[PDB]
Formats: sequence, C-alpha cells, structure tokens
Amino acid sequence: HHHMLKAEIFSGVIPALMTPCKPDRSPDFDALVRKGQELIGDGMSAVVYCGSMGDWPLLTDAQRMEGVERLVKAGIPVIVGTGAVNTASAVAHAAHAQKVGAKGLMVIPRVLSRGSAIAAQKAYFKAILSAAPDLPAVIYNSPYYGFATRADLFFDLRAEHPNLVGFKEFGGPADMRYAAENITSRDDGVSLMIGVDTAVFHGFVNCGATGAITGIGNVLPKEVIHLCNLSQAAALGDVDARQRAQELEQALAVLSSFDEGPDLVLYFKHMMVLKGDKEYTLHFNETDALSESQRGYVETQFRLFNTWYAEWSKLPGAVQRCKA
Amino acid sequence: HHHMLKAEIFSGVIPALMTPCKPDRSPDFDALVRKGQELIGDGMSAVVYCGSMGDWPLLTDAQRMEGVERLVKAGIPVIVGTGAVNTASAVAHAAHAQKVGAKGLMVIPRVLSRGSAIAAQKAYFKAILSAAPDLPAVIYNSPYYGFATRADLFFDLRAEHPNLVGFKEFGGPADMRYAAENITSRDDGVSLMIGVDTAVFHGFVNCGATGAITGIGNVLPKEVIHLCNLSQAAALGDVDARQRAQELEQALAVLSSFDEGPDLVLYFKHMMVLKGDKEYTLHFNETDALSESQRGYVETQFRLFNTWYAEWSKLPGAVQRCKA
Amino acid sequence: HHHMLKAEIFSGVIPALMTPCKPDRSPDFDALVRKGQELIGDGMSAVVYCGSMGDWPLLTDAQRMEGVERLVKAGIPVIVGTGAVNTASAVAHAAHAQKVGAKGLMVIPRVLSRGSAIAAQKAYFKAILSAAPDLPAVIYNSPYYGFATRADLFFDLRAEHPNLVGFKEFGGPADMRYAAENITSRDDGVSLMIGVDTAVFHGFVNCGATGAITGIGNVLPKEVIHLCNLSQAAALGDVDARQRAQELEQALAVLSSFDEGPDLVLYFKHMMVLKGDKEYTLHFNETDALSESQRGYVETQFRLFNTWYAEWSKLPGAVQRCKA
Amino acid sequence: HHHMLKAEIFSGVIPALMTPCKPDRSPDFDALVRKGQELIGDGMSAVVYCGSMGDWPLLTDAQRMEGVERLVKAGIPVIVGTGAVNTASAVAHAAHAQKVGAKGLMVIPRVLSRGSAIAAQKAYFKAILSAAPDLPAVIYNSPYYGFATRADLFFDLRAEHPNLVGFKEFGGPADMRYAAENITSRDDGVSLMIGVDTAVFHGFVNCGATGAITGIGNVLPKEVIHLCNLSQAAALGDVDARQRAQELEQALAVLSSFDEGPDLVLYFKHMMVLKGDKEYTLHFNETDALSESQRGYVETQFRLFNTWYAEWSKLPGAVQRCKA
Amino acid sequence: HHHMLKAEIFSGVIPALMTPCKPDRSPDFDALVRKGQELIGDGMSAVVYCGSMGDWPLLTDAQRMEGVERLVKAGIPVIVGTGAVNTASAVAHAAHAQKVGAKGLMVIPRVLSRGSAIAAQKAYFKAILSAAPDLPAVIYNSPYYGFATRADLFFDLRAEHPNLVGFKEFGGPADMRYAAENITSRDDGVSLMIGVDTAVFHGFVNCGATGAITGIGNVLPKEVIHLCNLSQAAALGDVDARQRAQELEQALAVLSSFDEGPDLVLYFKHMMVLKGDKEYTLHFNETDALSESQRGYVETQFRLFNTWYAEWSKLPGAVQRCKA
Amino acid sequence: HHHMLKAEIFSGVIPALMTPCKPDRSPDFDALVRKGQELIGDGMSAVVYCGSMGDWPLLTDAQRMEGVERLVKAGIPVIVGTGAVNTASAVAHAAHAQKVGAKGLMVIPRVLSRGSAIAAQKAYFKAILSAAPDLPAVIYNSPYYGFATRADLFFDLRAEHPNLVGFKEFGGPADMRYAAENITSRDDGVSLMIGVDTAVFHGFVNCGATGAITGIGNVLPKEVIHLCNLSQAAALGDVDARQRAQELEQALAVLSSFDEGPDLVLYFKHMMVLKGDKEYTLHFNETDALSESQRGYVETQFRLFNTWYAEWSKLPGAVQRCKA
Repeated sequence: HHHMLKAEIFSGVIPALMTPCKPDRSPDFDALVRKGQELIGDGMSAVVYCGSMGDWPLLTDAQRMEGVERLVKAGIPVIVGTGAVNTASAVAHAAHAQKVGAKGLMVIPRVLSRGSAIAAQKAYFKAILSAAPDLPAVIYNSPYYGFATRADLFFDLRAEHPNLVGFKEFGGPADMRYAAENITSRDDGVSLMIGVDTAVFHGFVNCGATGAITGIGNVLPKEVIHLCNLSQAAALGDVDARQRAQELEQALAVLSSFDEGPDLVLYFKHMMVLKGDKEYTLHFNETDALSESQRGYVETQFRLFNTWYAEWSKLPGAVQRCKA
Repeated sequence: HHHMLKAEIFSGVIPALMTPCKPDRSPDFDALVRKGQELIGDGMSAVVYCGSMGDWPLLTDAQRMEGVERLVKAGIPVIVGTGAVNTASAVAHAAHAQKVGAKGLMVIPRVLSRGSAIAAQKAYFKAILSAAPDLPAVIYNSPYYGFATRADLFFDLRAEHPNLVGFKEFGGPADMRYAAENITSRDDGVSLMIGVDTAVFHGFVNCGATGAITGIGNVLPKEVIHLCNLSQAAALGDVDARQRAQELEQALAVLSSFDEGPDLVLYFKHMMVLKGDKEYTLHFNETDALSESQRGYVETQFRLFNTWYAEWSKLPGAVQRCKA
Repeated sequence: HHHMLKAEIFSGVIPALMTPCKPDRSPDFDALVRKGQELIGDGMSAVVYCGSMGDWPLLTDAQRMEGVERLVKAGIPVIVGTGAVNTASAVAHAAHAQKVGAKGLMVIPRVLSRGSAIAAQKAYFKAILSAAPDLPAVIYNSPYYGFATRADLFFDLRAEHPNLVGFKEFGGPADMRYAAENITSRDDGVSLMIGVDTAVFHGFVNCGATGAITGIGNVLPKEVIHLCNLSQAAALGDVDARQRAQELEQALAVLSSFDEGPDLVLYFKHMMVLKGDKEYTLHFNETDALSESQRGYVETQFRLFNTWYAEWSKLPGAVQRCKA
Repeated sequence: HHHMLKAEIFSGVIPALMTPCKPDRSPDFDALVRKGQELIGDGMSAVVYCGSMGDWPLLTDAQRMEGVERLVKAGIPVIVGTGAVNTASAVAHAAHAQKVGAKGLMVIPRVLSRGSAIAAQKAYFKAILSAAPDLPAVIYNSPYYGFATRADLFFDLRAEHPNLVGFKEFGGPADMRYAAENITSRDDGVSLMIGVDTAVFHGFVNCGATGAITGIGNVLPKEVIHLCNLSQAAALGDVDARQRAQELEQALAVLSSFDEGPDLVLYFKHMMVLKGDKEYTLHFNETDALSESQRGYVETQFRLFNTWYAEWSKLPGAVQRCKA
Repeated sequence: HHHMLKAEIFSGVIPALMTPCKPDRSPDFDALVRKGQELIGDGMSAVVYCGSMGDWPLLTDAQRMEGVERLVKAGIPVIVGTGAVNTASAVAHAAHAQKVGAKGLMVIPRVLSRGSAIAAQKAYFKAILSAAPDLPAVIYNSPYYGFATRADLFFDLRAEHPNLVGFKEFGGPADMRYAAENITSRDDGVSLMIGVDTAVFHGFVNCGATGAITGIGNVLPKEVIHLCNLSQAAALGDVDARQRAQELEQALAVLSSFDEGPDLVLYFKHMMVLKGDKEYTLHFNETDALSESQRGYVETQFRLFNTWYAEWSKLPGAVQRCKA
Repeated sequence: HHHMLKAEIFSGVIPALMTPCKPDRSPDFDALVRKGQELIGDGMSAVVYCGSMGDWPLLTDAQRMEGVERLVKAGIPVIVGTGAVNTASAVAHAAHAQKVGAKGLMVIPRVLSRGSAIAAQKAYFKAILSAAPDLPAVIYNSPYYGFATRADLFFDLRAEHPNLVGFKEFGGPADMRYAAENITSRDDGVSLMIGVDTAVFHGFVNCGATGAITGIGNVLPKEVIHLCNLSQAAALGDVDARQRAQELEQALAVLSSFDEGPDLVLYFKHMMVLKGDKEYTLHFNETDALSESQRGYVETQFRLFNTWYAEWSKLPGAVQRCKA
C-alpha cells in the first residue's frame, strides 16, 4: 500500500474553453489560443479542450485536434476532452493528445449507442485510457449518461490503467460526497475534481477536491480563482475564509447555475461579449441564440454580480489574502 | 421592439387581505377597509382582494364585489382577485373591477372543471383579460392547478391582450427562475411578482421581481417592508443589504412558511388576534380552527420572531437605511 | 357485532347524469328527466345528480336542486351529489336531498379551502352527513383532493353517522383493494361502489363491489349493464362470465378511459350526439369543445367498439345469460 | 378545412435495417441490399435506413448515404434516418435523401448540444424538414431526448412545413394515446406510426396507427406482419382477430422487449445469426457483444417463441386470414 | 467454460412452511412435520424452513433449528432459511443446516445493522456460504433490504463459493428479467427461483425459472402445482398450457397477492384454518390478528377461487395433462 | 385541559452510547461505564443505551440489560433503548428498565414482522409502554420503518399510556415541523427530541425541541453541547447566538452527516480511536471496517473541523457565553 502525490495537472483552476467563431462560423483558432494564454496569465493552471463548453459536437474531430495542437504549441497545459459519437473517435482524440504532448485526458462516457450499458462503458473507458497511457486521466461522471461509475468500476479500471488518477462529478453534492468517501480519499494519488460551477465550496471544503474545471471562469477568471483560493484556505481550517468563500459562492450562484443547463454556451458566450470580447458573438449554428428575455436576465445578473463584487472585494482579511 | 415602464400597480409590497368576520360570521367590511387603510399607511403600495387569504370560496360573488367597492371608494389601490368556480363568475369579477375603478387584476386559473386542460386555461384567461381591458393584469401560476403557464402561452395571451403585464409564481425557486429567464426579463414592461411569502429574497435579487404579494405582511407589515426594501437594495448591488436581507428572511421563515399550506388563513388570522386585532377571531366556517398544538406552535414562533427582531432591527447600516 | 343488508340504493348500475343544455345554454331539465327515465328503463337502478358528469361547478345551487327535484318527482331513484365550493353549499345540497325524498347521498370532499387538511375533511363530512341523517350515504375518495379517507376516519364517521354506508374510489386498483380489505368487507352493511368507468371488473370480482356509478353508461347503457352483469356472475364463481367480462371490459377500455380525464363531459356529450341525442351538443361554457383531433379519435373509437360489440354480443353462453 | 389521404410511405410494416459488417468491420452494403430486398419480398412495405438499428453513430455520414443510395437504386422504398451529432449532418442526410429519391424522412431530434431546449428542437426540425421539402416526413418522439413534441409544436411545424405528415412515438402507451387524441386523428392526412416493437396492438387498435417501424421484424418478418395484419383486422372491428392479435403480441413480447433497451442491436444481430444469417455475427465495435447469460436467454426465448408459433399459426379463422 | 446440471433441490414447487402454534403459543413441531409430509405427498418437491412464512423473527434460533432437524429426520428435503438479526446467528443456521443434512440453503441479506452497505452484504453472504460449503445455496434479492445483488457481486461470490447456484427474486417482473438476462441463463448450473407467489408464470415462461418457493401453496398445494405444471409446459412451447396457465394465475392472483404484504402470515394462517387446519388458529404474538374486514375479504376471495377452480379444473386438454 | 412540566429526562444533550469491544469482541462494560461517566462529566444530561449506536442487533438481550444495569448502578441517568426483533424482547427491555430504575424509555417500532402495518405498530407500542408505566417514554419515528406515527396515533397512545411524553424524529426537517406543529407544542408536557445529528438548530429554534440525542456528541461532547447551548439561546431570541449556532452547525455538518447512514458506528468508533480511545478499535463483527477511502475522508474532515473550532471557539459574545 502506497502514498503518492496527486497529479499536478488536475490541481488549481482550469477553464473549459469556448471555441470562438470566425465570421464564417468556422473555429477561430488564433482567438482560442489568445484566450487560453490570457486565462493562464490571470492565474488559471491549465485548460480543457474540446469539452461541452467548446461545442465539441458541432466541430469535426480534425478541428478539435487542431485546436488542441495550437494550445499545446503555445505552451498551455492542456487536458484533452475525449467526448465522441463513437469509440474510434474517442480513441483518436486520446491518441492525438498523447502524440502532441498534452498534459491530461478527460475521459467522457459513451453516448448514443449502448449509453446505459455498464459493460459498454467499462470497455469504452479502457479503450480510451489505453490510447494515452502516459497522460494522467480524469473520468467524468454525470446522471446525463444513464449510468454511474462507482468505486468498484473505478478501482477495477485503475488496476489495469495506472493513468486513471482522477474523478470529476457533475451530478450533485450527494454524488460528490459519495466520490470523496469511497473513491478519492485514499492515500494513493487520486484527485476529485469539481465538475460543475456551482459546487466549488462543497468540493474543496467538504469533499477534498484538488482542482475545479470551470465554465464561468472563462468570463470571470479573477473572481473564480478568488473563490477557489478562499475555499482552499477554508479547507485548511481558516475561519474567515470559510465565511467569505460562502458569500462569494452565493453571489456567483446565478451566473454559475448557467453551467448546469442546456444553454451554457449561449449564456457564457454572451457574457464574454458583454465584457468586450466580440469574437464570442456568433455560434456555430446560425439559429442558436439566447431569447430576448434570456439576454435581459443574464445582463441584469452580470451587472448585479459585478457591482456587488466591486465593493465586497475590498474587504480586509481573507478577502485580500486569497485574491488571484 | 419596444422598451416600456413596468406597471406601477405591481410594484412594492402588497398584502392579500383577510376578510374579518362580524360576530354573525358575515364579512365585516368596515374592518376590512380599516385594515386596508392601515396597511397602506404602514407603507404598503396596494392590496389584493378577494384572494385565497380573503377566504374567496367561502364568500358570495356579491360579497367579494362589495368588499372591492368599499376598498376602492376608500382610496386604496386594489388588485382584484378573479378566483372562481366558473368562467362566468371569474369574468364577472373582472368586469366589476374595471367598472368600479380598481387598479389591477389578478387572473387565477380555472378549477374544478377541466382544470388540467391547457386549451381550457387559455380560453379562460382570454375571457378574464377581455373583461377588464383597461386594468393591468397579473397571471397566477401554481402546481396546484395541474398545469403551468409557460412562455409560449404567456406571450400568445399578451399578443391578444395587452393588459397582461405580470406573472406571479407560487411553485418554488426553480419555477420563479424559469419565469425570470424566459418571461419577465424582456424590455417590454412585464413584471415578475413574488407570490409566496418565503420567496422574497430569491424573487427580488435572483429573479428581478418588481413587487411582492404578501400574506404574513398583513400581520407584520413593517418587518415585511423592511425585508423587501433590504432585498431591493441588494438587487442594486449593495453588500450589507444582501447579508441583512437574508438574515431577516431566515428569521421570518417559519412564520412565512404558513403561507405555503392549507391552514394559511387559520394561522394568519390567529397571528392578527395575537397582536390585538380581535375582529380576526372567528372564521366563516364555525369549525375551522387551529388545534391546540398548532396554536402553541405559532404563538411560540411569533414570540421568537418578535424578540429577535426587536434587537436585530437596531443594527447600524443597511438595517437602518432600509426600514419602512 | 351485527350483520346487516347493504343499502339497495348503492347496488346495480347507476349513471352520473349529464345536464343537457337548452340552446341558450341554461339547463334543459325536461331533457334531463327524459334521459333519466330512459336509462332506468334500459336497466339502470338509480342515477347520480348533480356530479362532475352533470357540470356541477357550472351550475347554480338552485339549478342543481331543481334538477334533483324534477328527477325525484318523476319517480327516479336519485343519489344526490354534494360537490360544493363551501360547507354551507354542500350542507344545503344534502338538506335539500332529504327534504325532497332523494334515496341516497354522494358525499364529496372539501375543495379550494383547506383541501388537504384531514381535520377539515372530517368536520366537513360530519356536517354533510348530519344534514341528511335519513339518506344512505357514500363517501367519494380520490387522490385529486390531496387526501385519502382511510379506515380509521371512515369508521369514526360511521360511529357518529349511521347513514354512512358506502365508499366510492376513483384512485386506482390498489386503492380499491385497500378499501375492500380494510373498509368494505365487514359484516355490517357497508358497500364498495365502483367510481371510475375502467374499474368495473376489478371492483366486482376482486373487491366485492355492490354497484357501479358510470359515465360511459349514459351513452352505452345496455353494454355497461352487460359488463356489470357478467362481472357479477364472475363474482359468483362462473368460469365463462369471468372470461367474457374481461373481453368486454377490454373492448370498452378506450371509451371508458375518458372518464379518467379532464375532458370527460366533452367526450361523453359528443358520444351522446353521435348516437342521435342532439340536446347534448352545447356546453355551458361557449368555448368548451373537443378539438378536431379529439373528435376524430372518439368517433373512430366509438365506431370500433360498436362494430366489435355487434358481433361479440351474439356469442352463446354467459354473453347471452348476462344481457340487460 | 380539408380531408387528405395519409402518406403511403408510412403505411404497413417497415423494418429499421441493421447494417451488417464485412469481416474487416466496415459495412457490407451488398448484404444490406440483399436483406432489404428479402424483407420487401416477405411482405414489408418499406425500410428505414440508417436508424439506431443500423448503428448510425458508429458509421460515417458518407457510409450511411452510400447505404441509402444502394437501397434506393435497388428499388426499395426507403425512409431515411436523420439522426446526427449536429444540425449540419442532419440536414445533409435529409438533402441527400431528397437528391437520390428516397420516399420518406425520419426526423430525429437534436442531441448532445442543447438537447432539452425546445427552441433548439423547433429550429432543428425546421432545418431538417426544409432540406427535403418533397419527402413525406415523420418526427420521432422519445423521453430519451429530454423533451416532448406536443400538438402545439407539431402543428406549428406542419403549418410551415407541409411535408410533416407523421408522428412516431417511443415513450409508452400513454404517450401514444396522447398523440392519437391530440395530433394524429384529424381529417388531414397525418399518420401515427408505431415506434417500438412492443406497442403494435395498442398502436393499431387503440391509437389508429397506419404503420409500424419494426426491429424484431428484421428477424421474424412473417410473424411481425402476421401480428400487424391481425391488429389491423381488429381495428376494423373483427372479434377473432382482436383475440388472436393479443395472443401473438404476448408470445412475441420478450423478443420484442429487446427493442426497448441499449443492447437492441446486440440482441437482434444475434437472432439474425441464430436463423442462419452469419453476416450479422460481428459488430462495428470489436468489444460489443452479448454476455454468456444474455446469449443463453435470447436463445432460450427465440426457441420458445418459434415452437409456440409453429403450432399456434395453424389455427383456423383470423390466424389464417391474416398471414402475410 | 462448462455446462452443468441445475441443482435438483431448487427445482419444482417448494412451500415456505408456516410454524403452527400450540395453545401456549410455542411451536407445534409435530404439526409442522405433519404438514411438511402432507405437502410433499401432494406433489411438493421440498420445503423452506424457517423463512418469513415461518415467523422467524418471533422464534429463537434453537426453535428454528429444532424445526429444521425434525423436518430432516422425517425425510423431507429441507432448504434452510438463514434470516437473522446478525452474522453470528445467520452463520449458525447455515452451519446447523450442513450438520444435520438439510439439502439446501436460502441465503438472506443482512438487516438492522449496515443493511444498505454493499460491502457489508458481500462479507455477510460469504460468511453464510462458507458455513455450509456442501449445501446448494440460493441468494434472496428484494428491494426491502435497500440494496440489490447484481451480476458482478453474484459472480464474484460464486467464484469463491461454488455452492452459490441460485437466485431468488422478490422485487417485480423487471427485476426477475434482469436476473434471467444477466445472471441465471448461463450454461453453468445456476437456477432462477420464483420468490413471490404472483410471479409464477412470468418466472417459468419469461425468465426460465427452475422452481418456485410458494406461500399460497401451503394452502392450495394441488392448485399451485397445477399452475406450475401448466407454466412449465408453456415454457416447452405448448399453446394450450400457455393460455390455461395465465387463466389460473389470474384466478389465483388475489390470494397470491397476500404474499406481497406485511400480513402474509395472518392471511395464510387464516386460510389454513378455513380449510380445516385448526392448529393454524393462533399466532406467536397474542395481538396479531386480521381485522374483521380483512377476514371477510379473504373468506370471500377464498370461496370465489374455490368455486371457479372446481369447474375450470374439469376442462379438457392442458388443464387435465398438467394436474399434480 | 392542563399545563404540565416537560420530563427532565428528555431535556439537554444525550449521547446514544457506543458499546466498546474487549479484544475478544465481547462488550467491555467497564469501558462503557467509564465513557458514560465521562460524558455526563463533560455536560451531558443523560445517555441512551442500547440504541443503534450501541450495536443492539449484534448483542444479546442479556448483554444489553447488563450494560443498562451497570450504567444505572454508576449513577448515570439512562434512557433505555427497546429496539428488538420481536415484541417479547422489546417488552423485556422495557420491564427490565423499570425494574432496575432507569429514568426513561426510548420506544422503537416493530421490525422484520409486520413492519409496515399500523395496527401492528399500535399494539406493539402499547405493549412496550405498558411494561414500564413509571418511566417517561419517547417514541422514535423514522421513514426506515415503512410507517409514520402521526398525531392521531400519538394522542390515542398517550390517552391510554400517560408515560408517553416524547417524540423523536429521524425523517427530515419537514417531518420535524409536522411534529412541532401537530404533536409537541401543546401545553401538556410533551417534548420533541432531536433524533439525528444534523437537525440540532432546526429542532431547537424552529421546532421547540427540549433535548437532543446525539451520535457525534460521543466524540465531540463539548462542541455538541456548545451547539446545543447556542441553539437554545437562539430559541430565546438572541441575535448573536442565532448566527453563531448556524456557523457551528455548518462546520459540524460533515461529521454529523455520518449519523444519517449505515456506517454510523464504523465512522464514530473510528473517530473515538482518532481522539485516543483505543477501546473503540474493534467491532463486534470481525469484517466490519471502514474502507481505506472512508478512513481517509473521516480523518481529513475530523482534522478540518478541529482546526476550525480551535480558532472559532475563541470568538467573543455568544460563542463564549454558551460554552459547556
């Protein structure tokens, strides 16, 4: 029985990048790289590409791999998303990640064909893990797939695939607790990663999370790093940070809750536009757009949060200590 | 595409009035008018009559209309409740509201006959709206009716009935969020109204509500206005009010939660009696009364809240700024 | 401990009558009486008036009582529906039933005010039962009311109100079984009544029901009596009837299932029109009507059932023995 | 208001074809065409390609279109499946269907990106319908997508897209009834199609279905046509067929129920192998295979059904009249 | 990979015996043995003692073991129930079963302490299986325990404990199908046992069951054997038996459904009394008794079933062929 | 109608004691008494023995009674747990409690035999209460039993059994509110007891609880007394305590939540070991142990809470006023 360091690539704050559109609605890879570099410069530790935030279903496999290569060539630590329509595609993403020197793998379950069958999932995960043996890997778990990776399966996979060192949960606080209690609190180098924007405090403080993959953090990087830092200080036992982390998470809650729904890319791209990044204006599908009411709601809530934060962020104590 | 002012009648804090009984268990209209005048004097903006709080099912249509006329003649801004056993009655309430110069209409869904049929509801709402074309109207939405008014129906009604300018939700925070995101955050003068006592902070801060119809506010008007003011200041981005509004809402939560259940009129009338308004002693039905345990519970919780509030309400800062 | 005969008024097949409209959309009482007389002549044992099938919420209390008096004066055994917006109305229906010599009382729970409170229901049932002490009474039980009358309450009511001798269940086969096991299979003269059109076989054979209140039986009286007779012969142990009752119930199932939904009066009145009773054309509300697709569906299913029945009803054995 | 003939392409019995593998696990188009021709020769009216039964997610868009072209060139009436990872792909399938002269379009909802958003679905369906204006189209509806096409949306689409003439339901008997009552029983040429193998009798007799898309029918074409014929004769009012259709559906129920689950292609391809079609041995994914217990179960149930059918199919009357 | 015969002890029809009371409410072991011998003489293959039907929680461990020894000494094949308050007791039952020469073991999950923990269940099952290595063993699976034994656990246990050769399901038709598909249809000698009285046809015909443990069969042995024989003939492909088995199961359904509920021993002991076995009059607890209504219901349903059966059982064909 | 003092034995903070093991895995009664004395010395008011925390199912009745006698002889106020496999055992525990001079009775519902039958529960509770007429008694209520004691049953029992003076709820905040509103807020000396570790603030402040039975309090007595004192001061109306009680409850929430699950004794005994009480190392079952991940999780959360508390507990105001 062994004690091992957790994988550095799954620590800290990690945006799942959006893919900006050129005016012709093809990917603007230059703008992708610029945003990635900017977010690392703001204090992010790595990025995830191409995930749901990156519009993976709307892009070809070649386009995703080009985006991955461009990010890696720029010196950005990349965790590669393996979401796919089939095993061959998922494997290809993983093989390409290892080939080009990405630093991590996000292993996404099988969809559309045998989605609920646990035997199918086991084989699919093994195929993906086998294709990038040298890359630390995190498995995504969500009720969306009609199945759950439990401890038995996780440890069976890990016994055959030593690169499986992480677990990322979308499915709610109770599911994250299940993971912390039964999977990720061994001695042995396995990390729980926060996998939805609304679960940051719960993940770091109540579940021993090592890192957070963020949607809203693409828009509000300094504020999301601030929350993550406060939450990590709270996990050390700090009194002041534990209060402050909760205040900030609650103020962020509406804008973070867009990460939970179908329109996450619509909402987050519109927020990028609101803060002056016009390249986030168009979507890959010509008719994908927020409604008039949805745009008004997000604009109102964006303004509210920015106003609150402008004053709250001046408070002495943990608020200052934990800034990015 | 237009920007328009929200209807003033659906702004601020608005009690849904109880109908006091005379000793013979007929309505005491004089006492109704006195309470209405008092609550406006305390800082309420309008009243709702005759709603569920007013015991509408227990009163004749003529009695409700008499109460409405008496309130209007006294100079009180009245939003008229159209709850009814049938379309003809609901229409009559609406027509009477317009005739006598009430300022708003609360449009209540069809019950008892075709309650779950959305085609029935659409026609019923159109009949009611058509009967008071000059009065701003709010539609009530609750899971109790076995159906939900969604954005499609709301906007279809509004296209034919320009007086439909409001939406009032009973069904929980998620339903209120649905309404804010998809219905009430357009540019065009439509208001979300808080429609249950426990949802005040969530409505104003997270959902952009313009006003609150209140049950507990009949009993604790100054305290409920205080909460609404704090919540509205929080919606401006204030740090201190956002903390204080939540403290007050939590202290009020038990007494507000009676608004959620079948015995709301029993509980609220007994609270009116506790604060010295003896005309709230009797109910229209001779056997409707709280149990011994229910009376003890409410008395204990009333005393608790009053004790807490007496000291908390002296705190400096937003607490003082936002008093009625 | 006693053995007593079940109340004759709650035996056999009992239509819950529709209220036909005159062209001005007021009740056609003459047509009501003609239909009642016709259905008794077809083999029905009694009628229920004014129930949900009779559009009670759309009619005034005076109109319902006029319909009741007219039926009673014609010599028809009447079970009076006490559905009401309030206790005073429900009591008035019951008092009027006893005054005019109706033969039974259908006791309907409280709605709109304190609907889910069991203390309210107990008091409401006692008020109604007390108002017609001389009339055998059946309590209606349905999940629609947000509460269930269980054995404890039923027997407590019966101890104070000896006229409570029946139980009518809308809520599904399991609820009917609960009633048979725990309420209606004592020695003591209490009857289970089938209370939804789709539960006839289950009620008579599996639950020991004594009678059936029917919606579809207004339209297809001979066929519904045939099913009830077959089911009762099956309850004697007959082999052939037990097979045949199930075949007929299954063939009737679509048309019977309209009794389960909000549009029951729409569907059943349209079926009355299809068989040539034009006085069932209009509804009390001008806009209540089946859609084009709903009319097509019912017409197709009506024709199907009539075609099947025309041949099936010629079969030898229990089919012939059990005809009305 | 108009009466119009239902589209012939959506009548009768229609297998959703499996894509056989060559030994190299690429599609065997020759074997696909041979099976299609054989099934039409057995009595099937049309085929669906490439649906879930055809392993669409595992095949490239070019491969699906090649299969479609090969079937069409062979003279087989083809309904084209538009299942896709994105709008551009779904549109391409539809455009290709129209280009090559397929006879119908199966319109499959959006997945993976905005799957639950009804605004997204509406736009997606319009894009697909617009791409093949000349082809009769059926929309698939299933709870799997996190949304339901109701009558409002269906009729809104149909008003702009006259080729939308069909509705196919996976979601259970109640959902099929909803469709029959509210969508497909107008006068106007719209067809309900049975969309899961276990719902044949319910669709034809209780819901007025015009045709059935079948999985198990690829394996047992004569037996599935027999059931469909019996069910259609039952829908005419036949007594004997109504009994026999139900006996056959019940005997077929286990083998049909595999159509409901994730392993449908595994189970049905293994059944094809059992009846001597070795080209159905391999799957596109090397590790997709039934377990030892699953193979034993299906083999046992296949043998059972064949034994029962061998004798039952000799019975006189409707059994003989309704054979393929 | 191996083919092996299923264990004979888990084939056929097997009553779970009631423990009759002496007048002092201690067990009447003499009467227990007499009933066991009688039921084997009627055609039962084995018995289960002491299960829930045997009132295990009400008896001491020593009493259960005495009953087991007495049955075994009489020459009756006994499957021993290991239900227990703790591991030590469950192990003791198993060890005693092996010591005295019982023929099988019914392995019952852990309760009261760590009931929902799957790690606890695994260890508990291993402890029980290890204590009787020479006895074929069946694991009971029910939602009552807050957990389910799936294929993974079953096969893991079986790999370490070769005596685990059976699976018994209480939890409904879908759970029994899961077991047939994934656990019990391998080549390798594992048996599915019907474990609730209402699932006989479904188990034998749809799920490949080898045997049935019965409650109602203690009361109606010849009739339950008749149903089991008909169901087994139906599983061979017989047409007539498949019809008849379903008719008999449906006629038996009410009396069988008592096996599903908390009062099973109350209902079944009262039925034993009705057929003249007075030693089934008393229960171990002085106040455990059916209510007046429950006794009336069961008496009515017992009489109904006996009357139906008396005539139905004379029918020619499979009815005669399959009698005990 | 009377006002009466609540029973002192059900006031304050009351650990449900663990039973430590000797190395041979028999109970260490000496260590049990030492811990009981220590916890009373820390500020606890009484103890509960032998409850679920005490491993009751794993111990003989004689062992539990020995533990009870030893605690009572030591001068510790004991509330005796009556959890049992049958009525005779439960009665024996109660009779023994009264015989030896325990101060209270915890009345636990019937399990394993007729668990869901309310008639069985009523009789079982009466048997237990009758056996210790002189001891104040609290009934435990939990969804785990498949039934709920409501006000009707509680007051019926209390009318026949004047020693029934308490109610203890496991089932969640809404169930505790139901109890406060309808059972425990009469004038008449009935106490609500907090019955799960996570419900302390809600019980004292929102529900008028008089005492708390605690699991985590065995490990963290001073901290749990601190929370209870703060919560009781909050129930007086204190502003500062109401804030502080909630901060402490939230910091304690993870460690308290182990009380909600199957592994409560595993988690709490391991925490006792962590604070240096080695006699809590072994469990009665040799294989009952936390997993590696569960041990890591609890150790991390224990350390976190202790670190936070070390600093938070120095704060001025209510924090200091309310220390044990």
